[PDB]
Amino acid sequence: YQLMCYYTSWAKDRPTEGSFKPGNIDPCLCTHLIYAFAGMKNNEITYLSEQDLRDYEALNGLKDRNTELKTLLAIGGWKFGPAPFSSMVSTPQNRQTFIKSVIRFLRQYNFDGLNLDWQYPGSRGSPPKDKHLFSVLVQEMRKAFEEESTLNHIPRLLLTSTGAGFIDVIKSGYKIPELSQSLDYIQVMTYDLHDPKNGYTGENSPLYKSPYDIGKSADLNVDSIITYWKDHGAASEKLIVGFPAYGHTFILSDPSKNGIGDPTVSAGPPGKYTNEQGLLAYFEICTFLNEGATEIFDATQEVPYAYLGNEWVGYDNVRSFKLKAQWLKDNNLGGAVVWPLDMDDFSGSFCHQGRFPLTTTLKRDLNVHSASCK
Repeated sequence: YQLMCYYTSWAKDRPTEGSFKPGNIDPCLCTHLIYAFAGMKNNEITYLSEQDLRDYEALNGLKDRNTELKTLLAIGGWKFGPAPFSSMVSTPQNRQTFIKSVIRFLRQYNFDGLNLDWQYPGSRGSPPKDKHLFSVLVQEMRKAFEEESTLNHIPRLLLTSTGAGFIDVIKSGYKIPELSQSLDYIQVMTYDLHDPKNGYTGENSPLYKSPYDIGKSADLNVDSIITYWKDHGAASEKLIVGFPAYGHTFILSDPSKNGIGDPTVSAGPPGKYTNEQGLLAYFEICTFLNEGATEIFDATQEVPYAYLGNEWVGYDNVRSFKLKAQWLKDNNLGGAVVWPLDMDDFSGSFCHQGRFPLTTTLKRDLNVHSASCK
C-alpha cells in the first residue's frame, strides 16, 4: 500500500507552536511526500516564492535518510482555480510548453513526479471541452515522462492527479477509463463532505452515510465516492483514498441539538493556529477536547464529533483512521493520502499520542516498510 503525505508551504508560517517546517517530517513515515503548491507562469510550472526552493531542498533531503521515499510537486488547488489550466490545455503548443517545463523543473529540483490538482476541469467556469483536453494533457504528459526515462536511462517520473469527491463534478470533468490508463495514481478527494451551505451539522469525511442522508447527500461518504470511481472504470490499485488531518466546525442553532444533522447558524470561528473559519487542524481539536468538549464517536458514519456550548466539530481521529484503513485494505485500494500531514500532531505536544498520531496509525495498519528504514 502507498501512504502519501501532503506538506503545505504555509504550515511553516503558522504562529509559535503551530509552525511546522518540511525538514522536520519523519522520513520513514510515508511512502510519498507531496509539496503543495507550485504555480504557473506563461504555461510553465514555477515556484510561488523563492523561499519554496529552500522547502524543496529540505523536503528532498529527507530522501538521503529514506532512500525509497518519493517526492511529488502538486500544482493547482482550490484557490488557484481552473482558468490557468483551461488556457494551458487549450492548444498543443501550450501543453508542450507545460510538459517540457515540468520535466525540467522536477529534474532540476530533485522531485520524483507531479501531482496535477486542477479544481476542476468542466466546472467553476472551465468549459465542457476541458474534460477531453485534461485527458489529452494527462496522456501526453505520461508519454513525455516515458520518453525522458528511456532517453536518460533513469526511473520514470510519477504522474498523479487529484480526483473530485462530488458526483456532478466527477461527471463533468473526468474521463475515468482514460485517466486510469495514463495516471500512476488518482488521489480521491474524500473530504470537505460537510455540506456547509445546507444549515445542518455534517461530517467532514464519513466512511458511511447517515440513515438521514437523502438524495445527493447519500453519496457524501468515502464508501459511495470510491464505489463511483470503481463502477466508472478506475483501477482499484491506482485509487489513493483521501484522509483529512482536520475537521470542519459549525455554530449550533441550539446547544441542546448537538448531533449530526442538527441546525446550524454559520461555520465555526477560526482556530488560533490554522486561522480559517469553519476549519480546525487535528492538533487544534485535541486542545478543544482538552478544554472540555464532549467527544462522541458516531458508529453509523464511523467518525467522531465534539461539541462545547454552541461550537461543534466533525473530524477524524485514531479510531476513524484505523477503521478506514481496514476498509481500504478490504476494498483492494492502492493506499491513503494524508491531507495535510502538517495538521496531524507533528510535535506530539497537543494530543500527547506521540508524533504524527493519525499518520502513524496508517503507517502501522497499511504495513508501510522501507528497506532503508529498518
